[PDB]
Amino acid sequence: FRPISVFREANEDESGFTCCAFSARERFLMLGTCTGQLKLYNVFSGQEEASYNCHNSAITHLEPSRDGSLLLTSATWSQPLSALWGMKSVFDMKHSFTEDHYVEFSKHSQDRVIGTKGDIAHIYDIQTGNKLLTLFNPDLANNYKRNCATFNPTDDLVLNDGVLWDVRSAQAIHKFDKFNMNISGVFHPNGLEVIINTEIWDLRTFHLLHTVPALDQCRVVFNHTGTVMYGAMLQKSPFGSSFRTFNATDYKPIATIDVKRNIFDLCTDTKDCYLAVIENQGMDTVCRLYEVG
Ligand SMILES: NC(=O)C[C@H](NC(=O)c1c[nH]nc1-c1ccc(Cl)cc1F)c1ccc(F)c(Cl)c1
Repeated sequence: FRPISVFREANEDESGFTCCAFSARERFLMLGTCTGQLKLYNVFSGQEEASYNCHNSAITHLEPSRDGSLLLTSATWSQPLSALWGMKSVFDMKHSFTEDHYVEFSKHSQDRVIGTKGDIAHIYDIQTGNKLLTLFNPDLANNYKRNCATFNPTDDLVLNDGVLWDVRSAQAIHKFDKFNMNISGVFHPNGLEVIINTEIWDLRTFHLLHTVPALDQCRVVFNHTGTVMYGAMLQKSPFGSSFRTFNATDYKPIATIDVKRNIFDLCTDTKDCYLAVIENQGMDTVCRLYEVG
């Protein structure tokens, strides 16, 4: 990871970036701020191109749709906690998800949003904003403190609070047992495994496949080919001063990257040529751009 350059907030003594995503066509870097702004930076020039008032509290997380038309945001306090923005011609709010502190798009066909409110998952239609499903089974709850509900790659399944759901029947098919207080887990992009903190479970048989100690208290994101996994341990900054890369096929670590600055977020471009990391220089949180490669 070869550092290239830094994006900082123009017209501020201290930078206040909290999260990052590349635009679908990688023209711009979208940066959320601690004041609820979404700032667009030209990747080539480093220049701030727009600053949009999205929330009345710090933005925590962003997700652009693959087709470039939509953006999800989540914030910290107050209402709405999450929202869907149109990215075509005029930047505007399409819908709000008032109660949900985290939101993701569906994966295969991006026609749905999944939101999380504590132990509960909400699925919404993108066009209508209507709530299609509520997924919560009190007999299977793990009550994970940092629960984040997610679709699998085919959108047939959801993981919510370590419970596997069949979306089509809206029935719980399996509870993965609780071995940590915080992390609820994700689907591997390979479609075969679920990664819940340090445990790698077989999605089909539910048997334990691997123990991966380095993943304890980590959030993860994959490169776009699903060959490399990035993990950063939750701790103020959401993360510590390091992230680790892993071989996605065998969960063996590749590199340990200590930036010696607390991390707020990281993202890669669709081509995985670039890595952007929000790093505290101080709060003075800048976006450092790296060559991957
Ligand atoms: N943009 C992404 O998805 C990437 C992801 N970033 C977050 O999860 C992230 C950023 N701020 N806060 C959070 C956060 C923290 C806890 C939870 Cl429960 C849910 C969250 F969204 C991530 C993954 C691996 C990493 F190495 C790093 Cl540094 C970041």
